[PDB]
Amino acid sequence: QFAKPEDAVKYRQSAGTLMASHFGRMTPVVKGQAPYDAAQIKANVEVLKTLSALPWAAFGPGTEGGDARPEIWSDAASFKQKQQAFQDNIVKLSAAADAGDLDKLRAAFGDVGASCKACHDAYRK
Amino acid sequence: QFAKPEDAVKYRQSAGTLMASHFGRMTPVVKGQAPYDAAQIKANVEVLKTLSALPWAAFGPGTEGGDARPEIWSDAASFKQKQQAFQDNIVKLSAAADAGDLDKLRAAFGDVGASCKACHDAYRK
Ligand code: HEC
Ligand code: HEC
Repeated sequence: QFAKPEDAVKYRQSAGTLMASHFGRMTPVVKGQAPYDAAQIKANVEVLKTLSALPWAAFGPGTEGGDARPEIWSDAASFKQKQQAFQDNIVKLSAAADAGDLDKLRAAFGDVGASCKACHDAYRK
Repeated sequence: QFAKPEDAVKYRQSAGTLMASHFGRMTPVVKGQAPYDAAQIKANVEVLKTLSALPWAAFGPGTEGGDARPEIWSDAASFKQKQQAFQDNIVKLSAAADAGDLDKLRAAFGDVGASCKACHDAYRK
């Protein structure tokens, strides 16, 4: 859906921006510094679920650029393993939120966050 | 969820970027220049549905900036009318996609597009 590689870069960076907001806004809840309203967090994680699937299709043919490392395209299976496992971790976060289980949310949140970081450490300049 | 007004601006502009991609990538389908696969478009409009609800909460207290016109905050009800009617138009687009009805999709797409433009013309610098 991108007329130029620059358009893919703009897309995936905006997806990243929105994920960071929907993920990071829960830090105070996970830490107990903000109250836990199970319904609020269930809805937010649903947003995060939708966004979490979006970046990967914007690293398609010829879309090199931004702060993507070139290792993304030449090691297609290792990068894929990492996005698929990130979204696994997102399913687990969905399950905790949908259950209204804060303990479970805290653990699942940390796993998601570790997955984000692991991919950036390998694949983001 | 924004530590500074700049963070709200970054959020709403990235929401706008992703909406433009999920909306605009259907132009060739609506025009018949790309094939119509009802399942593909149903899924895409579901993404667009989720994104379409996101910008409005990022025009909150003290979040003035970017290319938002100041008229957004002082006329809170007229701006609200416009986002609520845009999302009405999104419901109609969802209905057409969910029905797998291309004629209906074409009409609903044009209505959405008109709603985008109407709000930008009034409220975007
Ligand atoms: C690989 C499987 C990734 C996972 C998992 C996550 N991110 Fe990511 N991110 C990735 C890359 C390769 C890039 C660079 C894209 C480019 O072309 O520049 C990014 C970028 C971001 C950004 C910065 C966007 C910007 O302002 O330019 C953010 C804020 C970001 N990523 C956030 C983020 C979060 C919160 C994630 C887990 C919930 C996450 N990413 C996962 C690769 C990958
Ligand atoms: C008011 C009810 C709006 C509707 C409906 C839509 N948009 Fe919007 N848009 C609006 C404002 C006030 C702004 C400026 C925000 C800022 O602080 O700068 C925007 C911005 C955009 C952008 C540009 C983002 C950027 O690169 O800075 C885009 C691409 C955009 N809007 C797209 C878009 C589309 C495709 C819409 C309908 C599907 C749509 N907007 C609706 C206000 C409103």
